[PDB]
Amino acid sequence: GLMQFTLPVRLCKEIELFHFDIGPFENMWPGIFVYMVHRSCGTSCFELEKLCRFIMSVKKNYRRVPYHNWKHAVTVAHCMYAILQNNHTLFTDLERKGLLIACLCHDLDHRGFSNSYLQKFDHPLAALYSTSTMEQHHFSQTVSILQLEGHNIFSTLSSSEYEQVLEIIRKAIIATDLALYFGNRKQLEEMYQTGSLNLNNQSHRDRVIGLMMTACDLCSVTKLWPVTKLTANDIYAEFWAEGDEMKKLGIQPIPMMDRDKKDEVPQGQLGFYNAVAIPCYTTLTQILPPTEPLLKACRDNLSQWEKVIRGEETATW
Ligand SMILES: CCO[C@H](C(=O)N/N=C/c1cc(OC)c(Br)c(OC)c1)c1ccc(-n2cccn2)cc1
Ligand SMILES: [Mg+2]
Ligand SMILES: [Zn+2]
Repeated sequence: GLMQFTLPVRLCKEIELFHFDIGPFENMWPGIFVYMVHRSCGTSCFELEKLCRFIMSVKKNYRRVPYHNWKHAVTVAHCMYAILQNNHTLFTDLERKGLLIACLCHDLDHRGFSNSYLQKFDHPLAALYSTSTMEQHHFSQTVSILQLEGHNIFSTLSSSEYEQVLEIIRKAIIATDLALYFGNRKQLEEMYQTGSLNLNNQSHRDRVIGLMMTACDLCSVTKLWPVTKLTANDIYAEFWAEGDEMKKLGIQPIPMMDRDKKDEVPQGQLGFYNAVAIPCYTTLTQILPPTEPLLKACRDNLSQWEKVIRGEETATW
């Protein structure tokens, strides 16, 4: 009840900033997540005994892949924590609870392969869920862990609150399907400009929560250049492994995934910042002004990739 987590001074201060890196010490990541829940939500949101038992079961069900790992899960939760702290009054007690948990669980049991590779492989998960294949699996694994004995961190909620929070988490996790992002942001664009955006319209909140989920999920491109540059190695190690597996099925992979085309990566990063990341943080900034620093950080990193192309520095790779 009276038991707070406290972090060392540099973390206590830097964790409040969007560009915070959670560091290389795996064993502090659970304490960092709990610290965030306590400040974002309250010391009472979750029985600490149950939260800890949930955190460690979630950790166990992330795999040892280069990028879609436990570190990713906690990095995405931190970005969501920063958005929630900089927009104190825009979100209910249920939404704050639900979204930190959704971010921690959004990539549970990721094998390092895209929905597309599951479909071409004819993976059983692609029979069971025709669209948003991995994302439906992630929500499925989340519900599993909530139903382990002593893992129900939501048990203190009323029946109808319990249903609202699992529905917030389901939409939040489905929204991390980047195929769904393009249309979601186009609509949020139209609504903002024609002035029709209304955060009391539940279908509007859903869309806005979806964009936050894409923003948090992509937040590696909003770090200081050296974090962003080294995380790109991890991202491309999964892509190249998937490309190798495509070649094993007798399919030439897209260049992004082909390790014989590393020279094309910098232009491919420009594409990604311009087609995906910049538009994502722009629309997010328009709807939630205090998230501007994510857009500014993203612009800085696009500009660092422009320099990689012009030979004014190189990624070792
Ligand atoms: C496997 C292919 O699927 C990718 C996906 O769904 N997620 N990709 C996340 C992602 C995160 C990153 O950092 C947070 C970075 Br860097 C990064 O670099 C390329 C990628 C995908 C990649 C590129 C595009 N694209 C559309 C216009 C242009 N590109 C669309 C989808
Ligand atoms: Mg995912
Ligand atoms: Zn993710």
